Amino acid sequence: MRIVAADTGGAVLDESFQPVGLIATVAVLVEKPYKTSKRFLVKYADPYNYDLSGRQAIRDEIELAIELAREVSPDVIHLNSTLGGIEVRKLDESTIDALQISDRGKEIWKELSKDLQPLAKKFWEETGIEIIAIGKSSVPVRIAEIYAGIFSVKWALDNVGGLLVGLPRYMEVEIKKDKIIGKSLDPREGGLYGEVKTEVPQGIKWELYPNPLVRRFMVFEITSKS
Amino acid sequence: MRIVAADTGGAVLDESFQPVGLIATVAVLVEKPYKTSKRFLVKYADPYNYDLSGRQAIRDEIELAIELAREVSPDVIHLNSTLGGIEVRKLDESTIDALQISDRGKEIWKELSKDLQPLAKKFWEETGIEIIAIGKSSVPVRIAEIYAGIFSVKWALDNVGGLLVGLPRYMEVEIKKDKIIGKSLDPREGGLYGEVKTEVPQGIKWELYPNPLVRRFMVFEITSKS
Amino acid sequence: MRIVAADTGGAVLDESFQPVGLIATVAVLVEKPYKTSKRFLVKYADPYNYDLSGRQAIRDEIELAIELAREVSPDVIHLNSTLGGIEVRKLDESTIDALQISDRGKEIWKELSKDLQPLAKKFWEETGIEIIAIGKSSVPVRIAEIYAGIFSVKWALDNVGGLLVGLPRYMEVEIKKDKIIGKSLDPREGGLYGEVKTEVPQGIKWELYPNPLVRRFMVFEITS
DNA sequence: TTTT
DNA sequence: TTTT
DNA sequence: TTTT
Repeated sequence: MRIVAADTGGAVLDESFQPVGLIATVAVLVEKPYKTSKRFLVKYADPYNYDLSGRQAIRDEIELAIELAREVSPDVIHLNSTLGGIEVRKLDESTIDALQISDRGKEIWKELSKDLQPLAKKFWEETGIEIIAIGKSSVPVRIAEIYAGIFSVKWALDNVGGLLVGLPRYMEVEIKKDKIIGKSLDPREGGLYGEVKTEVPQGIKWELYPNPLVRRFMVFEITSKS
Repeated sequence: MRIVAADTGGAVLDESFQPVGLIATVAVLVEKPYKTSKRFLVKYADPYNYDLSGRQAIRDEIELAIELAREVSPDVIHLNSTLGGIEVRKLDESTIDALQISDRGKEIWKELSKDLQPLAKKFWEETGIEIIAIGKSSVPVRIAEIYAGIFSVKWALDNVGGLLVGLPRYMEVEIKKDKIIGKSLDPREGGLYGEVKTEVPQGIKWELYPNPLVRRFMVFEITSKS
Repeated sequence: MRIVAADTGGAVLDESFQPVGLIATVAVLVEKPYKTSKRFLVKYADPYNYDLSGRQAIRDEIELAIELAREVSPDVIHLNSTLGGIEVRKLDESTIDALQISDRGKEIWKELSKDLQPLAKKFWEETGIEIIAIGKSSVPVRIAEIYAGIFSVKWALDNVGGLLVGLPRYMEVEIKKDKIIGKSLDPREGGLYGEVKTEVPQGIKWELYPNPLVRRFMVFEITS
């Protein structure tokens, strides 16, 4: 099985650990043994002019996934929204009401459907490939999320007198001479990881430590030696 | 405390990782320090003629648990159903409605009650030993579940041009020359593990990796060198 | 950021692993990198005269947290009750009704408000420091909980002819010549730990193993 | 409720 | 629904 | 709500 998935993750945090905006949207291609990805795309947001409320994220995700899908022709696309695995081309007012989610989630996806359902329909007509709202259950979505963490640190390294990056849930990053490695901290997930090439700038220090206000999320902090 | 528990787990998967049927029912005796089992029984189902909505699993579990219990005389039997630790001999329509569970769970256990409650009642009359629906809270149940994973791999090795075994949640297996070792991947459980003696066949290769559609579940895949 | 948090944890168990009463209330000061605490207070309960439904735990916690806060002057106090981070001084029946919690949770905090809300307002007036009900979301709270586990084992060491201590969720303890080290068993938490100096008595054996009735909780057993 |  |  |  070959799967393309996408996710947005990583946030700039202020000094009191409040998120300012998100950083990276990533689409990944995942193949057996489903532990990493060797082919991926990234789109960076502007975290300082980001609306957390919101929903530019899912639109960017489905677009980027389709873009990667046109190149690598996967069996299926996984979208990071836990709706029970329903096909996005089948999302109308009727099927959304039947979904087992909150009344808030329903009214929101009714709004999203107006743009996303035609998009998925067209792509399915072209290829037969479904875009499914699978979310939390998907390992490829989790690998995308890890890559969003990695690319968030890459963005931070490239844009830093100091920066705080809130990583996606329970993952760590490690800096090497010419690359950034990201790993899940949850061994129950079976060793999920990512690796991205980058030049590491000089004159800066970094630290990885727990977000004190959001348990199981780590902060990657960059400081200038200046 | 000496505990007999049982669980059914391990599934044959098709190539799209969809479960076909379950494989192993195991009953274990668990004693201090409650990390493994040295005395256990196994019953193999036919996964290609299995009704996944048949719920033959729990009936198989309580029978196998009672069978082992008669041999080792434990203090209590743990059944894998998270009902708050209620005694099975006390399960009637009255007590089931009072349970803090789903309405589907309630209707499932009203039917199950018809056979299981008399079974538990007789066993208690005979021995004084309760059968409790403790489920997720039980460490002996989790050890039973880990052994079901191991015996499923043993079954796979003994019955394979290729097989996909879907393991119980977040556990790994290790193949040695004359045995299979199973371990929880969750260190929060405090190091739960099992070990089963077996002959490992020639002319086959294997791999353990994440199920891409079900996060925190692993797949054990066997392939012929063919 | 400098944070004071508190928690009650650790229980005496009987031979069938049923909890009898809680042992330790701990308040900690937590600073960057937010993995441990070097400054903390402990208050021991009487586990053999404890009402597990009494909710003395939360009253003891806010008292001890405030006590430590007066000394180390933190930015904020974290209380171990998952109410969304609401300020305790802002807790009246009106704001409690709006809380996204169970009807039982609401009626418990209806009761608690009578004493704790004036206390928080009083403390805020004196220092400007908020007491927030953040609970599960807080790392300092988890560090307090780990310390409650450590102090429960110290209590076990100080009172042992034999004892079963049920530790807080998924943590381990290790006994060294002159100290007890406690660690989260969950690597997702990113390496939370604590360490307490104590004199370890002679003539004792101890063992740590899973509570067979409560998955992901460990038992500390000590014998003479 | 259980199951991957 | 998603986000730290 | 919290506790093993």
